[PDB]
Amino acid sequence: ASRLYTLVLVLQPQRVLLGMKKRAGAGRWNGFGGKVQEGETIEDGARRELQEESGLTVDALHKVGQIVFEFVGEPELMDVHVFCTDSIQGTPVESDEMRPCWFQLDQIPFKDMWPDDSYWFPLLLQKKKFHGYFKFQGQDTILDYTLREVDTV
Repeated sequence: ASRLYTLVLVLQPQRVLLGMKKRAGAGRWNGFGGKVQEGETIEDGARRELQEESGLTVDALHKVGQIVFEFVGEPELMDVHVFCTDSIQGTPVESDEMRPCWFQLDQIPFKDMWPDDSYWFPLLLQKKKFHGYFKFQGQDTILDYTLREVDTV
């Protein structure tokens, strides 16, 4: 029914790393992630995708949320497991696929991100954990959604 995905926010006390995809989600800033592979844990997939997409090596990951995405007329629900970290090693690498950039917390480019980010980023920035569901029509319109803070992701 649903397909496992990861999403990793490198969130430091004064800045967050985002990445701009050159070609799904192209032209938007987003966290780093993708599909989880066979025999791979969700956390291991999060570590892998962060390195593949940003060049960074993450030490400890922390689960901060789970977000299910529905795109009307698409059979697969995206079950996105959201992680946060402050302990990274390396420098963000720009590749032909991905352009990383640090943003000050007051300057997060919400107009150039997936529209769901405006809803749950304020929770992530105050260190709250959450479960969410977003129903999209196309890539730009949220038809409906639910979002609640949780003690256990």
